[PDB]
Amino acid sequence: EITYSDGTVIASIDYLYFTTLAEAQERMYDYLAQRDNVSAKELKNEATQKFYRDLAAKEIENGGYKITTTIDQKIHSAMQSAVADYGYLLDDGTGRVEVGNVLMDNQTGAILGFVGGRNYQENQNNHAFDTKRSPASTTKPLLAYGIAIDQGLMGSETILSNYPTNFANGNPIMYANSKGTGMMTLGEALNYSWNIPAYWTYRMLRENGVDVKGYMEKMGYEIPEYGIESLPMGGGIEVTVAQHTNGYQTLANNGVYHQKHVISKIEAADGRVVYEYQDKPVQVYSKATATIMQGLLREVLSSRVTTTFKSNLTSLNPTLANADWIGKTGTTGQDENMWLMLSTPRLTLGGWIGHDDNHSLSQQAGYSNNSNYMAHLVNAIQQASPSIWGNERFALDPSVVKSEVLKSTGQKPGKVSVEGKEVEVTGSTVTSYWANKSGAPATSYRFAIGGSDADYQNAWSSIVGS
Amino acid sequence: EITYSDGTVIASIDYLYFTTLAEAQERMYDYLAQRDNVSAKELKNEATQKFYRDLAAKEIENGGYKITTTIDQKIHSAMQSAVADYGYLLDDGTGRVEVGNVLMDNQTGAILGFVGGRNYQENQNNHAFDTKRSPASTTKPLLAYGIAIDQGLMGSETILSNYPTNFANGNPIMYANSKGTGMMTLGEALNYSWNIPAYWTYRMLRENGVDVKGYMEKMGYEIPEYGIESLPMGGGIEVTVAQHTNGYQTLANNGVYHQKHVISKIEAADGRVVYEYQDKPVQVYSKATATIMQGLLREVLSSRVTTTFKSNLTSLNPTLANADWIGKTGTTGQDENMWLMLSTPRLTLGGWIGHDDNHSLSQQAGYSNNSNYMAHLVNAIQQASPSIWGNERFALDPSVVKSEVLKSTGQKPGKVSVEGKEVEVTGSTVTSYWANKSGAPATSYRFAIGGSDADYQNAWSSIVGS
Ligand SMILES: *[B-](O)(O)CNC(=O)c1c(OC)cccc1OC
Ligand SMILES: *[B-](O)(O)CNC(=O)c1c(OC)cccc1OC
Ligand SMILES: [Cl-]
Ligand SMILES: [Cl-]
Ligand SMILES: [Cl-]
Ligand SMILES: [Cl-]
Ligand SMILES: [Cl-]
Ligand SMILES: [Cl-]
Ligand SMILES: [Cl-]
Ligand SMILES: [Cl-]
Ligand SMILES: [Cl-]
Ligand SMILES: [Cl-]
Ligand SMILES: [Cl-]
Ligand SMILES: [Cl-]
Ligand SMILES: [Cl-]
Ligand SMILES: [Cl-]
Ligand SMILES: [Cl-]
Ligand SMILES: [Cl-]
Ligand SMILES: [Cl-]
Ligand SMILES: [Cl-]
Ligand SMILES: [Cl-]
Ligand SMILES: [Cl-]
Ligand SMILES: [Cl-]
Ligand SMILES: [Cl-]
Ligand SMILES: [Cl-]
Ligand SMILES: [Cl-]
Ligand SMILES: [Cl-]
Ligand SMILES: [Cl-]
Ligand SMILES: [Cl-]
Ligand SMILES: [Cl-]
Ligand SMILES: [Cl-]
Ligand SMILES: [Cl-]
Ligand code: NA
Ligand code: NA
Repeated sequence: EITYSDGTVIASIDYLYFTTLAEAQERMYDYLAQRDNVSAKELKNEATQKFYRDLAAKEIENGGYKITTTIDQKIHSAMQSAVADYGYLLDDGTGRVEVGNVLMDNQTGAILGFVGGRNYQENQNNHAFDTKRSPASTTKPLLAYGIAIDQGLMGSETILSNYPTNFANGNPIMYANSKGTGMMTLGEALNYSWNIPAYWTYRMLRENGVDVKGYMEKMGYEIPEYGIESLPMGGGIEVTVAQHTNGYQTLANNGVYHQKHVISKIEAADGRVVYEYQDKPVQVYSKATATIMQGLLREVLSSRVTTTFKSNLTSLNPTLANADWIGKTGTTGQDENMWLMLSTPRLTLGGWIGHDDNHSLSQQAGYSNNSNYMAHLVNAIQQASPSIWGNERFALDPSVVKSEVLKSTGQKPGKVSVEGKEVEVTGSTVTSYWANKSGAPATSYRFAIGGSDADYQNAWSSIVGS
Repeated sequence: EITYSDGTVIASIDYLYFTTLAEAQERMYDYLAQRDNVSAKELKNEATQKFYRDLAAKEIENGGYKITTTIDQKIHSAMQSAVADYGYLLDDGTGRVEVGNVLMDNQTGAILGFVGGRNYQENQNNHAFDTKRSPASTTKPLLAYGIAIDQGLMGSETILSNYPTNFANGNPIMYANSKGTGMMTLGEALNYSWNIPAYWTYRMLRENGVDVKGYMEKMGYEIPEYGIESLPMGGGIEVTVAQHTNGYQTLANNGVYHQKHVISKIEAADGRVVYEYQDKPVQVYSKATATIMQGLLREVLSSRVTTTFKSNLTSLNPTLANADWIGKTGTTGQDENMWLMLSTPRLTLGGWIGHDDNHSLSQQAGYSNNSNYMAHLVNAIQQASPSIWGNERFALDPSVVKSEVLKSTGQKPGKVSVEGKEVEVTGSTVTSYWANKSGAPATSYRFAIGGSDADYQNAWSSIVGS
């Protein structure tokens, strides 16, 4: 039979059933092929695969295996009741809205609970484990800003260009209906989720030959082509909620990745271990980088620019809203998919909404609807398991380097030549957090990530006038 | 004894007790003085006033009077439970935060319920009816924008200057730490609650000789000096919550004022009517103006720039959050007082928070704390009386005039004299709602409310940009 993590039987041999059943069958496939001495060469034959897949299914059926899952029964039940009771809050006037959520332990990668969809009876597609969609702007902290910080190419108060710029094909890089503004901090870039700063960040990574793919593959992401301008905005990427939750698990867990899983162990009746989850922790980002990103992602939620989440949760459960929440939102180019990823030090909860056929949601479906739904979901989870989110706080690792930098440039105050006239770059300052050894460079002319000659003249006009 | 609106006995002869008792005594005082044929001259004498004041008190105490209040018992009790249960949500790290609320019937001026403070036992000060504080930016819809619209000087998409400008004394007009930006619609001015636009608006009213005082006095505001630069920002105004609620009642009720009251009737034991509230409706703003303002204040709340209220309420009670809420926040110069005024077509709920000794609150006390508290208050009210808020919608009155104007100038497209070459003014347009006969004028060089020559060249720089 299939059990929760506490031995309680889920079933003998709905989303839960079919999902845990499917994972187990995959594990039984590997075991059975190995048992029967099937080489990888013969395992490539498609008729052989169908046989061993059918075999794996019957072994579970007419066999006496104990399948131990990571599922927390109380927490998963409560998530089902939340989507039953509160699912309808997602419906935004563009048809029935589908949903997928995964709740993951940050220290193990274990999946404690999930939401497969609005209602298994009406639609069986598994939106937590099977559906794959662009993660949109939630790509940014992982693939762009996170890597640039880790490479010591950027710190927390570094300045980026959000000046209008075009893709290679002459099209304006857009952010809803805006073609861009001017220079801005990483903080503002993340809080608003502007697109141009992420484009430049990724361009810079390519220019420095960074092994971006090495980072992503260490987190289990399969991206077929890295040579894409809109990659950091989610272009050319498609992920399940379970896999993408694993990325945010990595950032939340001070940069150490643990592979997601639902099955922890399968035993024969007599105790033989057919399968057991083996942990393989990987330091994907430096502790400095991850803890710096946590600080930035904390302000993403607290600024409330792209999500009402903290307001929604404050009202439902103000004590829970005082835990140390960080998170990032995502919106695809036509409002086809909305993401909201949330973490406390203990747990990450991933969330996607969208339509199965990929037509648009409303403009506010992620900002308001999904944020409100996920507040209910977070509150249901806590009510069922009152300690599970924890009261720990995210905190800068000691290894973090702090520089005093000029707010205007994001770099150390000093002299720079602005068209002939060697100039004293003065003015008010902030602490910038870096994940290298030396911190922030002295100010340069091209002080920002990205920007055209025209842009930099314009910016320096402003700066120079004070 | 004193009774609820339905005749149920409140008490025989704690905020509720002393409030209804004190109002009843003022009424008995008037009645007794006239009964005894005391002259207006004689009633100026201080010893005579005191005797009649004492007389009015004992008359109630000993007599067999029946005082009929407007108070709704279920609603008032539920408001007290909310402040008892949820008042702590106001505490923001600047010490114990005090509070006053008044719930008013928009069609009658009757007060259904109120919150005098956090806890009468601990602090007897009545923050609904007694204490007077600057209403800050909740002054703007009433005294500046409202009047300019009624006077046919402004419409809903009219443009205003938020360019830096100084008071007469040379100090910058501030908005938090901003000295201003550029031109902006009335909508954006209202959603953000910028200060400079209101300054210019009131200046314009002065220049036009508008009887501003006549309006405010018809709503029962007592402002001793109108010649004040910061009046439209709440400088030189101090008001009770009950009185200010009456101002928002006026806007909500399509421009028609009804005097606030808690006492509807006082009867001698034998049936003689000692006092009876007499309704005297007044059309303060035209129906056009008021319904245009309603539309603007709907977006103040829905934009969520200065209050999280709509998010807070959506999570508590999504069906109530779909009623037609409009409102305005306010914040005094040093964060000493926060206001949030809310209306549906049926009710108006005013709220203030602050400290008895007038020291600062936190930056977010109004934006988040008071908004969350008031969402709980509003929800408590609805639970106690499920239909009281109504599902009616605010709607433009038919007498409203609609003009197509340039998004850029807020005036009708046309040729203009731009410091040299006559220019054909083109570009995207919108509907602008006016309360006059002829709607928006054709574009003129000085198209916005306020702005220096310097400002106007700069603006026309961009507009002439296309
Ligand atoms: B990211 O997915 O948050 C970038 N977001 C957007 O580009 C975006 C959008 O694109 C069509 C539409 C509305 C809001 C957006 O981001 C706030
Ligand atoms: B009005 O009271 O809304 C004008 N508001 C402000 O000036 C204000 C402020 O001044 C101390 C500080 C923070 C936020 C404000 O309003 C948005
Ligand atoms: Cl399920
Ligand atoms: Cl499934
Ligand atoms: Cl369990
Ligand atoms: Cl997609
Ligand atoms: Cl394109
Ligand atoms: Cl790569
Ligand atoms: Cl993937
Ligand atoms: Cl590549
Ligand atoms: Cl698994
Ligand atoms: Cl490290
Ligand atoms: Cl917060
Ligand atoms: Cl919000
Ligand atoms: Cl669909
Ligand atoms: Cl330094
Ligand atoms: Cl270094
Ligand atoms: Cl350079
Ligand atoms: Cl760069
Ligand atoms: Cl009371
Ligand atoms: Cl009653
Ligand atoms: Cl006047
Ligand atoms: Cl007054
Ligand atoms: Cl005057
Ligand atoms: Cl009264
Ligand atoms: Cl009598
Ligand atoms: Cl009228
Ligand atoms: Cl809304
Ligand atoms: Cl005090
Ligand atoms: Cl017109
Ligand atoms: Cl007219
Ligand atoms: Cl000038
Ligand atoms: Na987003
Ligand atoms: Na305000």
